[PDB]
Amino acid sequence: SNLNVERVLSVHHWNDTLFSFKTTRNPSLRFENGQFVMIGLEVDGRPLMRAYSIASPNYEEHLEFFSIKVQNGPLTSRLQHLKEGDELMVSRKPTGTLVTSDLLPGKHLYMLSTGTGLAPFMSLIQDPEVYERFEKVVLIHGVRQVNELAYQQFITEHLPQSEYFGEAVKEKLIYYPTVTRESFHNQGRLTDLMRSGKLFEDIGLPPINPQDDRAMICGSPSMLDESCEVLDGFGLKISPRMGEPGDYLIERAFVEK
Ligand SMILES: Cc1cc2nc3c(=O)[nH]c(=O)nc-3n(C[C@H](O)[C@H](O)[C@H](O)COP(=O)(O)OP(=O)(O)OC[C@H]3O[C@@H](n4cnc5c(N)ncnc54)[C@H](O)[C@@H]3O)c2cc1C
Repeated sequence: SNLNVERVLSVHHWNDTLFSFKTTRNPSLRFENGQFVMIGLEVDGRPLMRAYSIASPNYEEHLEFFSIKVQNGPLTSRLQHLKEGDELMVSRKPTGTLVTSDLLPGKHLYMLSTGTGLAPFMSLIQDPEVYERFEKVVLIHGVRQVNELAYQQFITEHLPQSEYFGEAVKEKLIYYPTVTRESFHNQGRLTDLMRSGKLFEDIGLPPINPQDDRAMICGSPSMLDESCEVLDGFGLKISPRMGEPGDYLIERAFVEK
C-alpha cells in the first residue's frame, strides 16, 4: 500500500456544511502550493479515497484540509465526525493544474473561487513567492450565505499580522468576498460583477487585459465555463495543457456525479 497514515491534530466547524481539519505530514509528501492529493478512510475492506486540495503552505510540517459535508457520503458523511487523534490515509504524489509555474509573468493575480474552491488558494496566499511575483493578488471567494465565508478572520485579521510576510499581505492582498442569497456589501455572483466591470471599480484596479493579468479558477464545473467565458472576453488565453504556461489556469473544485 503506497498510502501514508496521518493523524488528526484538530478540527473546526464553520457551519453545518463546512469544516476544516489539520493533520501530521510525512516528509516524503512534497507538493507545490495549489496542488491536490487523495485522502480517505478505511471502510468495509477498501479505503474510500477522494481528491482534496491542500489548504496549507508547503513549508509547514503539517497539512490542513477544507471540506464540504454532503448528506450522503460515503466519505463526508463519515469524515464530518473526524476527531482529534483519528487516523487518515493520504496518497504519496500530489498533482493538479493550479500552480504558479504555468502562469506567464504578469503583475496582478486573480484567484477566482466559489464554495470549497477556496481551499487551494489558502496555501497560495501564504506562499511568499506569489507576493514576490505579483504586484497585487486578488482573492475572490463567491458564496451563497454569509456563514459560508470560511477563514474570514484568518485572512482579514491574522494574515496581515504575520511576522514573516504580514507587510506583503497588507500591501498586496485584496480580499473580495461575494454573497449570493443574503444581504451583503458585495452582492451577487463574482462572474456578473467581473463581466460588468464593477469588481475592478470596487477594488481600484483597471479592467483585465492579457498583458498584465493572470488568473486561477477553482469552482463548480458550471462556474468554470462561465468564468472562462468572462476571461476570454477580456482577451485572456487559457493554458493548453498542464505544463504549458498561459494567461490563466482552471480546475474543478468537485465533480458532478
Ligand atoms: C482536483 C479536485 C480537487 C478537489 N478538492 C476538494 C477540496 O478541497 N475539498 C472538497 O471538499 N472536495 C474537493 N474535491 C471533490 C471532493 O473531494 C468530492 O466531492 C468529495 O470527496 C466527495 O465525498 P463524498 O463521497 O461525500 O461525496 P460525493 O461522492 O461527491 O457525492 C456528493 C455530491 O456532492 C456534490 N459535491 C461534492 N463535493 C462538493 C464540494 N466540495 N462542494 C459542493 N458540492 C460538492 C457533488 O454533486 C457530488 O457528486 C475535489 C475534486 C477534485 C477533482
